[PDB]
Amino acid sequence: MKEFYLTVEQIGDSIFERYIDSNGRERTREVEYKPSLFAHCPESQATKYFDIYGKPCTRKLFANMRDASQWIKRMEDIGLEALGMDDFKLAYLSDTYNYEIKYDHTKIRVANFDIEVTSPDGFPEPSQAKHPIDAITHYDSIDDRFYVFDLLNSPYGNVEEWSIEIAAKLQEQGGDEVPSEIIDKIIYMPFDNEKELLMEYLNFWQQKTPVILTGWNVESFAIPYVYNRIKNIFGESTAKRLSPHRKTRVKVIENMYGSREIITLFGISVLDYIDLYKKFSFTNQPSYSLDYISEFELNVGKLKYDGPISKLRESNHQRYISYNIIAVYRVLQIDAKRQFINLSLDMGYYAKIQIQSVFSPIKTWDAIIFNSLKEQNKVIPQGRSHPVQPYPGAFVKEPIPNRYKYVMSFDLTSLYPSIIRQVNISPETIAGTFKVAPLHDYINAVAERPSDVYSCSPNGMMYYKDRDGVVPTEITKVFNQRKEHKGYMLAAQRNGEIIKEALHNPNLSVDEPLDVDYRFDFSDEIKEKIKKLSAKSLNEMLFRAQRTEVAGMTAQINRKLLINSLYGALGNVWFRYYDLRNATAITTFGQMALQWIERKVNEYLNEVCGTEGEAFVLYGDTDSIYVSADKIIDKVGESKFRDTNHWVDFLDKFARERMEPAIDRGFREMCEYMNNKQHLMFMDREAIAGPPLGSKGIGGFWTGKKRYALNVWDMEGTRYAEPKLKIMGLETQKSSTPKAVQKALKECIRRMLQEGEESLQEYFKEFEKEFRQLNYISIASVSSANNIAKYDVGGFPGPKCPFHIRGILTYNRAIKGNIDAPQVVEGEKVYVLPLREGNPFGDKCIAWPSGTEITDLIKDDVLHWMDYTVLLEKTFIKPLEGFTSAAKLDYEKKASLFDMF
DNA sequence: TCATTAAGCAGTCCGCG
DNA sequence: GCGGACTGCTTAT
Ligand SMILES: Nc1ncnc2c1ncn2[C@H]1C[C@H](O)[C@@H](COP(=O)(O)OP(=O)(O)OP(=O)(O)O)O1
Ligand SMILES: [Ca+2]
Ligand SMILES: [Ca+2]
Ligand SMILES: [Ca+2]
Ligand SMILES: [Ca+2]
Ligand SMILES: [Ca+2]
Ligand SMILES: [Ca+2]
Ligand SMILES: [Ca+2]
Repeated sequence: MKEFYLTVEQIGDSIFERYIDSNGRERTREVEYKPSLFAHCPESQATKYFDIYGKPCTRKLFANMRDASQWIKRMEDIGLEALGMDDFKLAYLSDTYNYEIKYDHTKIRVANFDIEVTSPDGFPEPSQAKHPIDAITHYDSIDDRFYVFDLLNSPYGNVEEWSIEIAAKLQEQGGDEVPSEIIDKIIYMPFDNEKELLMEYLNFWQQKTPVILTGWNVESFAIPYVYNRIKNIFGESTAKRLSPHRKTRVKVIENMYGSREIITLFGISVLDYIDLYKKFSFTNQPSYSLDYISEFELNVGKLKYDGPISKLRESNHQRYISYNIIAVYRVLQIDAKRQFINLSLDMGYYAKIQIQSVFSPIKTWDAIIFNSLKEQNKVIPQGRSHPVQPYPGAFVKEPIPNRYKYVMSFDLTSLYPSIIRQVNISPETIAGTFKVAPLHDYINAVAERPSDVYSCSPNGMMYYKDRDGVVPTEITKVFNQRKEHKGYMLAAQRNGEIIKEALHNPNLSVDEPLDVDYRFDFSDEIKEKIKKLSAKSLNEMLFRAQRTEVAGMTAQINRKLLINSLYGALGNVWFRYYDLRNATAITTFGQMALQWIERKVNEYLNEVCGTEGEAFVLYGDTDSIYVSADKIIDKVGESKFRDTNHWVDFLDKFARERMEPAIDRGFREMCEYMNNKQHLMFMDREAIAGPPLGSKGIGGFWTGKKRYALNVWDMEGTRYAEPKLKIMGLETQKSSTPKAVQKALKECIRRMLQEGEESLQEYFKEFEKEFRQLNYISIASVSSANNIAKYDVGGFPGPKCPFHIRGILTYNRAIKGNIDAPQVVEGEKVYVLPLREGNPFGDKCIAWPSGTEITDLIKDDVLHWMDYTVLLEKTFIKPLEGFTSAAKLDYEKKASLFDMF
């Protein structure tokens, strides 16, 4: 096989590399890598190295990396550009792996671990590590085994061995329901003292040294705790054995309002799964406890135990250990679904970076671009210092608040990366500037043509047309990869809808799910077989289809994220190719493009309907437009349609055969106007929305910018078995909104869009009557909790104290003295509830850590003093009044003349 | 929450005769 | 009460 790196580090004048050799063996080497950097040199000197602007460079070969680093400094002292890759390990990887890396994940040791620490006096601080580690579960991807290190003897209690037999039993038998598919994969090791446990763990670690190290909060808790505990017990040199190169560093993580300390293990790639989840999942969750995320992702039930976690080991050690094993497994189950490890390896090896650098699009793109240029013997510029400056973004149209019955939306494919490619926007393709007219003048095609030579953006920037810049070239490659995975995702989605239809008529038989690739549209034969399957098989197939769709979603949306972040990096001062001219050239071009096509679509439709000045485009945001289709439907007349699917077909056909060609013509004209390199403005029909045929549903509504709801029948070629609510920005979509209120508001919207005013009034009336029964957690608001200290004045709200912070302070007084009650953690999330006048807490609200039950001694008081009236008005009625006043509907029946009888 | 602009709403503080 | 100046937080893109 072709070799690939596993990890790479720089330690002084040495590169330390762990790699897979041509035989599949993991190896490690120390290499005295001699880096090269570059300086400009006279034109009259023969060279093969040129900077990105075509200026000649001389290569400087250094005896060692420290010499290269010192040279960079002296070049700053002289005031001359020191060119080339200054991150020497990236240069090492580029020299060592000078081909497209083909990796084999089955050779990469992925470790997933979790530790338990019994602590009576509150949260066990990883920097102190004053309490024994009493359980470690460490899953190894190469062995496919869960290694369980169990401490039987502690200052906090001596316990019996964990029993695998009881762990396997159902909870109804007194067991722990450890999933049977992992029972045989458990290797259990009990220890009668902590020192031998940790010593054996380190020997184990040495034998099976993680390459990828993951788990849940392992970077902030598990790793620093293990490291510091071993340090406290044995000394530093022993703790450093967690690094295969025996080097570690306490790294300070600086945010906006303070800092925390992580341990950097040289030669390990730490990908904390919480951090992967936050970056790649595209969710915002009310809580990030493993129980909460597990329930959300896998629909598995919460890990149930009596009493505090600090008493679980002594009271029920059996369950203590089993829950530790399950926690590690749940992360593996999340990854099996979401596939973020796979994604990280894909991206990491593509860019030729340390795998942990996938969190940084700036680092990722710096390495892609460097490797690309190096192939042509071109030399990257030195990174420079820049002040942070604001710059303009996307255009968002102000919509008229209203109901909108029939809506068809159109959308530009991967807009900003398409703009980069169309205009040819790159650091080295800048050709000059032109005198800019007001944007309006370009939108309306009255401004002078910017250039007859160069490719232009309406911000005044001109670009070369003779050859692609490195940014357009490299963005296209990832764009094309994305397209492939998006294809699989959509096929899987369309396949899901076929199964859902079939499920309406399941066959009474015993059979099996079909062995099929869900990434490809089902053949006619597969469709025929599906129509004969039982519910059991169909549901299994549905689960598999939806799993395939999720996998495709991960692959496509995060490739989209990486390419959009290249645009974003152009506006980040730390990016090597930071340039606000280029960042603004993209956004301004986008502003023109959207408003240009709004004008074109209006003109086209006014033409077909024989009108003038009618506004068909009701809304747009960045890259997409929403067109009122009422007049199109009215032109054939509703009574002419057989069913809903009939007008959806008609609108689908009108969009594809009439509107898309007109939209294309508009954009091709715009391309010529800006003299762009290549026409890449591809705007296709996105959504078809409207009420069910012959219903009183309103179909859709806008309340404002970034706030709307549509009843969608077809989305990007997926024809849904059941209409799907597309709701953007409204309270149903916000993590801050109580769970039960999201649900209620969503049902209110469903009724508005599908059934109409009367149905909405029925539901509202019932919700208002019953809501006081809802579980307190489900009706709690959620908020992140920053700067608690800032607003804490002697335990009371200081000036300008936010409502949620006030709640936390109330909570802190209620639990005062109690080290055992959960503390609210700065920067994490809290549930928030209002409190009625004259309550014992002495304030108008209380807040406690999210994803948790509030502590028992104050729970009964919270439940007794909860202000349901304020809760209802703030979270439910206020937003609903916003939806209904926009839609010109009443959520409560107005009095009529019929009330006389 | 270490990690690539537009614009909405909640809430504080305070003016608005 | 609302709405502007402002902080805080959270979405859409
Ligand atoms: N997370 C982000 N970071 C930077 N720019 C973004 C981000 N999300 C969106 N944008 C910008 C760049 C996008 O091209 C543009 C419109 O985004 P969006 O509507 O999500 O889809 P898209 O047009 O980029 O891709 P698609 O092909 O899926 O439509 O807005
Ligand atoms: Ca735990
Ligand atoms: Ca788009
Ligand atoms: Ca699209
Ligand atoms: Ca059937
Ligand atoms: Ca869009
Ligand atoms: Ca098209
Ligand atoms: Ca009480």
